Amino acid sequence: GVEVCVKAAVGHPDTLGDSPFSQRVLLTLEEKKVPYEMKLIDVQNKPDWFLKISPEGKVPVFNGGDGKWIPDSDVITQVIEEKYPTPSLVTPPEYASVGSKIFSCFTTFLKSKDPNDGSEKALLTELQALEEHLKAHGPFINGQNISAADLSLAPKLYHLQVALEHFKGWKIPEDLTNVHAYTEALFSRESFIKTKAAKEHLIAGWAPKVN
Ligand SMILES: N[C@@H](CCC(=O)N[C@@H](CS)C(=O)NCC(=O)O)C(=O)O
Ligand SMILES: [Ca+2]
Repeated sequence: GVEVCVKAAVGHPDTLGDSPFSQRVLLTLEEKKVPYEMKLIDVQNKPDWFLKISPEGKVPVFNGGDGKWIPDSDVITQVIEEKYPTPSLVTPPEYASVGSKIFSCFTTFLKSKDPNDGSEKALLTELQALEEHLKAHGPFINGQNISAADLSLAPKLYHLQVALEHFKGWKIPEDLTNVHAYTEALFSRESFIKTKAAKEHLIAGWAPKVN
């Protein structure tokens, strides 16, 4: 029986939290139609049973039914890919780094309290790179079929959209039309709706880090 431990919403131990890494794992299981049990962990009050199988307190951790719990969403999604090959979510190596700097740039811009430090511009450069890629090879990162890269990137774009609009009133420019089509499509997938954090909980997660 497949099981995954993931972070709960801050202050709400029985509600899904907002880790994009955990969401990547949950999306992978959902899209592959793999039945799983989800255990929510209050990462500010971890239970001892959890500390025993995850001694460093890491989440997500995944139990594939083979008598062990493994961390790291990169690794976990590879294990799931190998165990449940169909639908294939393999992203070709040539596109594996598409969008790879968007999240770090987003977090730097979010936390910046200087409008002129170039953090916005850096983020825009990465979004424009995503735009050109989707333009030439969309609608997903690898064209017609959804793949791993999408399930890694979409959770991170969700954070970007929600947090930047809330805390800075900032939106991805409307002229990046392929990026907008991309986020509208990914965020409205059944799997995404099922596995995302309610926006107020994601905002609560970021609030102490913004100020
Ligand atoms: N300033 C850190 C925030 C703390 C952190 O370790 N991870 C982030 C990105 S997942 C986080 O937990 N943000 C609050 C949240 O996701 O609710 C960052 O930019 O990554
Ligand atoms: Ca919501």
